[PDB]
Amino acid sequence: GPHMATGQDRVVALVDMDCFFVQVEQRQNPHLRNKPCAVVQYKSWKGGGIIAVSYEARAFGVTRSMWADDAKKLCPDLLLAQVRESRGKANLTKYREASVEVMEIMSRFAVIERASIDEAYVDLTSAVQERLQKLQGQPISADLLPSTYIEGLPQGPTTVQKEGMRKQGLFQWLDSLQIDNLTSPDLQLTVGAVIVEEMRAAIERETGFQCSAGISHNKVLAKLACGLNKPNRQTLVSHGSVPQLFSQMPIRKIRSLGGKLGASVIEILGIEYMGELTQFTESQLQSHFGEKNGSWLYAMCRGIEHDPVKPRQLPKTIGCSKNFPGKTALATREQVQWWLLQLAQELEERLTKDRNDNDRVATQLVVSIRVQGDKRLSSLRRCCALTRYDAHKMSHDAFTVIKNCNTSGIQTEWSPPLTMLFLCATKFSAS
DNA sequence: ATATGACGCT
DNA sequence: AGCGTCAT
Ligand SMILES: Nc1ccn([C@H]2C[C@H](O)[C@@H](COP(=O)(O)NP(=O)(O)OP(=O)(O)O)O2)c(=O)n1
Ligand SMILES: [Mg+2]
Ligand SMILES: [Mg+2]
Repeated sequence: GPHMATGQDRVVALVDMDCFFVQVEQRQNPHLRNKPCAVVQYKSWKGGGIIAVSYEARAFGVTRSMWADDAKKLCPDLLLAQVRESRGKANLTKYREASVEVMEIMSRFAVIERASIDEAYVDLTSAVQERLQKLQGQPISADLLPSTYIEGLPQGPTTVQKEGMRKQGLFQWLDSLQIDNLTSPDLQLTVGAVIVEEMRAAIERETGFQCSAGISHNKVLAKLACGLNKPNRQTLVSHGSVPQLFSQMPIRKIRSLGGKLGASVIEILGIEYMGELTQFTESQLQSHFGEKNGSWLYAMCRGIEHDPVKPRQLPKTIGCSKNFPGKTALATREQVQWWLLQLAQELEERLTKDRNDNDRVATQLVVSIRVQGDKRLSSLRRCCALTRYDAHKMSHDAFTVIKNCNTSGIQTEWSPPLTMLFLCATKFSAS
């Protein structure tokens, strides 16, 4: 009827840096540019664990979480950059500082939600509307969109080359555009995409880093759109593109469906693709997955989703962690204390930096451990008051709240051994 | 032998 | 409060 909300109220973008840690290393070491390379942690065991892979090394099948020694068998020319190590653990400061560079540039254009070290959602609804009153009724030239793909286009009688494809779809999209109607959702996305071109040009201009972006009407679609044409390209996913796109879209590819919920949707409903969800009533979906999940699934498979872009570029928690897999699991009281102290010393540096930059203090310390055999991330979390940014107090207090977990008759020893220590400062207060 | 961060459920 | 899910 005339009372159907199509989920086209917003223009939302998601910007994600291309092989981000690699780009940070490649900017600093020009010998690594335009080469198969990867960023690795801890060179001692099997060459180090790979955490980021350039697109040149991906062409050989090198992936994240692979051992560097194994990646070298797939790609003998692979160059490696090692993560900084401080206090016997990985130190990600260089990438956090690179991340702040990118976030501050994006923040100049619109309200952003920091979503990870290398990505942020952008709510462009206001910027698009303002622009719709300033760029006048002046048409949108294809030159304003030199790196944009229109998902689903070109269609019909028109190639062979990807940029030929990109242009043809953009041409079909822009020819079909009704610019005399400032409330066309498709025109709004187009203006959003122009804006995202400009903010991606600014990021590259001011940092050297390339990135990809999705532009659509909500966070889920924008994130999906972002990966469609990685790297160094952006993708507009219109409401109209959703039925064809979702008809062969595996369910696990949708944000929040990559885990157990996504698996249960597939197993319980007997489907493979996002589009098959539309044949179920909302009540049926709620009967299987809960009121909130069923409702979310019912709207989402029609391309509709209402999670807002939260105005937040600052983390809500600040944390330091280290895993101790296998025979490295911590098995004496001295080890636990020493590592807690190493974690607390890095955390104190980060928190002091945070308070000076951001006018806030953390008030609660969360201590998370994992014990050997437990396959869950955390086996146990406990908390106490974070009153002084003092590493020796924080490490001692963290020890106080977990020391009863030790079921060891001998007091020098720690049993069962700990496979993870994690200190997280939270409950930030205005200061 | 897979360093962190956001959040939901009870 | 403490645990579970989902994610980069
Ligand atoms: N488990 C993980 C996942 C990502 N990261 C770091 C390394 C990544 O370069 C950076 C961003 O992760 P990402 O966006 O998922 N993939 P990345 O940016 O490396 O390549 P793209 O696939 O986005 O082009 O977070 C990590 O340190 N541990
Ligand atoms: Mg990325
Ligand atoms: Mg990312």
